[PDB]
Amino acid sequence: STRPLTLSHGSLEHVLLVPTASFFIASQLQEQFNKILPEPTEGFAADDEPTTPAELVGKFLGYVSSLVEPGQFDQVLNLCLTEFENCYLEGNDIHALAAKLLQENDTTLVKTKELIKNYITARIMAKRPFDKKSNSALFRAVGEGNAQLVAIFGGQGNTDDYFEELRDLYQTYHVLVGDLIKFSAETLSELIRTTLDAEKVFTQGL
Repeated sequence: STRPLTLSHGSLEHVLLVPTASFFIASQLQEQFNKILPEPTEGFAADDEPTTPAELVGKFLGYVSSLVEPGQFDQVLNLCLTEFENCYLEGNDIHALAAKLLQENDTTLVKTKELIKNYITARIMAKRPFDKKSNSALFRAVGEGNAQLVAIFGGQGNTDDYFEELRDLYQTYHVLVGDLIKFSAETLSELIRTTLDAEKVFTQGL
């Protein structure tokens, strides 16, 4: 027993087979989701505006995840996340789907990043961590000895605006690297405090 709940923004649409038990919750969530969503434009150029059904389902996932606290919307979050995985991931990873959207479809980089953020955020709010060993081709090749992997870490001079990379990491992968970023800032502040004259070097703090 399921029912089709249609969530859409202009021409793009996607229908969810929600169980009748929580369809009412899902429907009020759809209502509020559209109450927050901006109006369709011609071509989907505005920011915070989906361009593909994948992007819209991702944004719905992000909104529902923002509502769930680590529980009433947890089941609907799990259901729509499962629908997204079944339909758009094709048993592939979120970044593969993102690259496909960027290349084939008329998707921009910020829309790709926020779609990825919404998917991962939904995964961690739905009690669905990435604790399963990924079957990525490169690492399967490494495991069977076909490929050899060397990590190289960059340094200075690569870019004049390295901080936007840290920023985009903190936004796109907030729930993932949030502990790392908070820890790094904590020990950096502690080192500044315990260093003799570090504050002089850090005029605007750290």
